[PDB]
Amino acid sequence: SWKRFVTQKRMEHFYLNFYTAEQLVYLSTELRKQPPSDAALTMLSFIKSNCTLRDVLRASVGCGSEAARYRMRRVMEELPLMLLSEFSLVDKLRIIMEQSMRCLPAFLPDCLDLETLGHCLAHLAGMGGSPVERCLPRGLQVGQPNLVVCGHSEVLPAALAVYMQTPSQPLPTYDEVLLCTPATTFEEVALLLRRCLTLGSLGHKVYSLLFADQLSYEVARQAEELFHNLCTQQHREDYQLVMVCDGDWEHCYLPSAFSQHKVFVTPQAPLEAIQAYLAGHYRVPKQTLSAAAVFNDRLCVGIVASERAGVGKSLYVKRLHDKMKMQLNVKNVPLKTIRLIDPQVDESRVLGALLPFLDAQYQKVPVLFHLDVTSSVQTGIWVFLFKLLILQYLMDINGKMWLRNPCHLYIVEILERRPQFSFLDIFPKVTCRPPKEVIDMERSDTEPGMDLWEFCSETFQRPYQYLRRFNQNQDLDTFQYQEGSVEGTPEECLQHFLFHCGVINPSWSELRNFARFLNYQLRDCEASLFCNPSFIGDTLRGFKKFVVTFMIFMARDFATPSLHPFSLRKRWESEPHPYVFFNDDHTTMTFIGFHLQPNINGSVDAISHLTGKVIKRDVMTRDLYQGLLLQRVPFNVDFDKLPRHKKLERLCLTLGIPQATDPDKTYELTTDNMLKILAIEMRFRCGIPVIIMGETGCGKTRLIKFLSDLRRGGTNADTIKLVKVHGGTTADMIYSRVREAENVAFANKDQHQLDTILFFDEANTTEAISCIKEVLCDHMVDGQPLAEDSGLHIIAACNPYRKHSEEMICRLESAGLGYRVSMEETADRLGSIPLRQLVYRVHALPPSLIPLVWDFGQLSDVAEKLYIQQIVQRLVESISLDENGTRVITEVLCASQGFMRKTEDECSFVSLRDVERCVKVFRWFHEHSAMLLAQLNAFLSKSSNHTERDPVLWSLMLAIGVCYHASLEKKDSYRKAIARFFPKPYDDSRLLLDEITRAQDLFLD
Ligand SMILES: Nc1ncnc2c1ncn2[C@@H]1O[C@H](COP(=O)(O)OP(=O)(O)OP(=O)(O)O)[C@@H](O)[C@H]1O
Ligand SMILES: [Mg+2]
Repeated sequence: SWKRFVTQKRMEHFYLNFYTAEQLVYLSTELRKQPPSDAALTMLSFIKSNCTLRDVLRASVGCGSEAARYRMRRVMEELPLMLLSEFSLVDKLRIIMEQSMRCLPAFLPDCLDLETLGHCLAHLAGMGGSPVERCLPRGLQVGQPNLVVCGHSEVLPAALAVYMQTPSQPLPTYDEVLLCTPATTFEEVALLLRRCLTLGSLGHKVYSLLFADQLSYEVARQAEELFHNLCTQQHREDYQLVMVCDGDWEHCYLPSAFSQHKVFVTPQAPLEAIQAYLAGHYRVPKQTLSAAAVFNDRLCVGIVASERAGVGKSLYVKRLHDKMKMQLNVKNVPLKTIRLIDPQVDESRVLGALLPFLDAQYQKVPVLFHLDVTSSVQTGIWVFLFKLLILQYLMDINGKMWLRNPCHLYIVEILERRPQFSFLDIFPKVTCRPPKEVIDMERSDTEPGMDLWEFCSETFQRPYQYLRRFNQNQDLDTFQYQEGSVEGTPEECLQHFLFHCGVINPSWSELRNFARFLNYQLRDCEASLFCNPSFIGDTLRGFKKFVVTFMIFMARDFATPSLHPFSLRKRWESEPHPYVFFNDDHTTMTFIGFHLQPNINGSVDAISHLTGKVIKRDVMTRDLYQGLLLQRVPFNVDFDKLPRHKKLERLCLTLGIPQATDPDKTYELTTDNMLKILAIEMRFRCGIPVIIMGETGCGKTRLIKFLSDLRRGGTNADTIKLVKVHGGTTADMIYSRVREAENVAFANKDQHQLDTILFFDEANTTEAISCIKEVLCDHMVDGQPLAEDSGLHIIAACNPYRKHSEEMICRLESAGLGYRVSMEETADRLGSIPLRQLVYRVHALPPSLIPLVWDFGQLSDVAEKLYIQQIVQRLVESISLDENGTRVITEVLCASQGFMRKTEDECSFVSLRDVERCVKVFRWFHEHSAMLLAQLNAFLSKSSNHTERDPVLWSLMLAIGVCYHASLEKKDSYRKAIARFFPKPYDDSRLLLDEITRAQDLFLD
């Protein structure tokens, strides 16, 4: 009965169709209040723009007819008699229901009935401006349900064309247009159709139902039925309706039910026409104080896009914010940054992040909403931007609504997702171009170039001055960069950096990192004596020139990309690592990764410490080499042959650590480990993010822990937070861990003067890798800037992008009854590759990280054997087994790992964790070796010698049977390969198999 009542009241009052059941309840409970919630006022603004309490009041007069109040009085008088006239609870309940449907305000005095609400809404509408008079384009018959079919790429602009016929009229909203989706409910479509057909309106408006093919079967059927019913009853005969669908889905329910109404003249408009339309409808009057006053013809909506990453979108938004703070002459201008991370845009989260700004203090104050559409977002962008920028609205299932205010400036930072034209082209677009294009093409705020705050910054100036005096072969000995000084032009700086960057078409991020490295190095130089007219005299000549020529190479190592559908790796060992540091003491200089050798040419060259091959030549002159030798600078050192404590001292010196305490005597401080530690520390110092790619077990966690402990010096303090990222990891979790790490770093820095390290293990195993990109590159958390001067350092670990062998893939597809889904129907995939065919379940890397990722290196057989020996010795320390047993275990486990590595058709992943697991199994069997062997002898005696068994070898055989044997299908080959390392008579595969089988039989017995 109440559903029929609401349908009748909607047919009676037209504006009740602007809102749903819950929204109507909210308005009923809120309109009577004083003042109504800002949310309700916004919801009403979709009828009477800029609705205020005064307007709601002026509309509230005339609604309370004393006829309705007379109904209220007679109800409040009769209801008790009607109740006592009945005795059955059900009868009283029915009477109460009926009397509430007749007069609700009697029961609920703090609420408005549907009649009063409809009247108030109609009054508000009349209190508004002139109505909207839209005329359908040609090919669409007024009074008929014009069905337009087209391509997805044209579904949105087509609708737009329908509303450009009358461009003078304002842009539509949810009242007219509805972007259908599979989750769209019948209520929204019903309200749309009722608004289209029901009578009571004050103008002629078009009503569009876009992507109708996406509506569910039930919803489409209900919409058709409701449309027919509305057509039967009293309605609008000149109703302008459009129904757009995807030609690829013209076979669904709704496009079919109106197939007879299909239209062949699909509306279309030139991109320039749409541009002018949207621009004129976004332009803010000079009198309306808006954030748009500083954006491209006073436009309230903008797009900052780029073909690639690291080009200046967020920087453009920041400079805009600064321009607004400086121009509008207001003390504060909010800047709300919204990061979209979900692959499918979640409009609910954006609406929640926006709601706080519905307050009245913001409805007339400039604001800058910075919507960042990350690379993770794949579907839902066009619909979202159409809803928020053209339809200027957002909504949720609850009922809350958000309206786009012209006083606010919406800026979308999106990477071009490359029809005749792209969607984003319709909006006012600012295309940020990289340096190469910036120097080739070139002022125009639509095509920005090289910022001035950066060009005038030390980071870009000191390297620039040095390189400028370098290419001109000027005397760098006397030159000294003056703080704040500025020279040259952005063009020369760009040219020099591109010449020395080591990259063909770099981004602004790569160039910034190169500049930061060079600047940090040259500054740590100038702070020393070697490059000073005093403390030496003229002993060191060309020192600055050598420093530059070598730091360019160091930066080629620290900045050039290491990654190049799934092809992403170059390697770590294939590249040298010539590192030169200026120690914090300002007295010593550390050299590592290369050896300086003179030659016949009276020059000096850098050669690999391992191969002796030349890395680069003419790095310096023989005179400078001899001078630095006189200065006792370490050259051609072999850190591998040094003592442990000497290595620790040199390392803590380079890192500026004064103490030299070894926190872990087991960690081998080979040259490569120290080089990696120094790379991380340099990236921390110069400000470059640290994103490391390495297999599990390559030694990254251990290295990071060692570095943290070493910088600790023993001081008890949680200076490291190791967050293990998994598929279930979310953005909020990452932000929370980052904030916790920030607080901890503040505490540690103000107590012990230490630096905290937040490490992300397996970062690329979640869809929230964009949050990590923000924490590292953007230096922000959920839109909030990370507090500098916190001593916090972030590290990210990304697993490799590998694919199982075709043989292993076929073996898995053939397991059991095979995968329930096919490799074609799988929704989980990294583009075209199903995630189930990758070794590591990883997700695409944000483009801004790929140039930063580098390889930690694959564990060499030597390191594998050393770690295995360490594990077996740690075991011996408890089980107390002889040396022969240790040797046998080490050999058998190394051989097992080698076999599983060779067997790329059965195993594509090998790590030390499997070794630890096999050791744990061996220990378990050893502890139970006595009882197990006794029961085994008993079980063998029952069913039929003794053949005494060594508990160690027996346990090891069972452990190999559990870990490797069982999983394998080539068990015979594995046994043949592994028995060689077994003592006698256990060097026979058949004996391994027999012992495994006997243990299994015992267990099953
Ligand atoms: N003229 C410039 N344009 C852009 N960036 C510059 C410029 N000069 C220096 N930089 C540095 O380059 C970096 C550019 O980062 P930016 O915020 O533009 O990335 P982005 O455009 O958001 O890319 P993505 O959205 O893919 O991360 C900044 O950290 C900035 O310090
Ligand atoms: Mg950005």
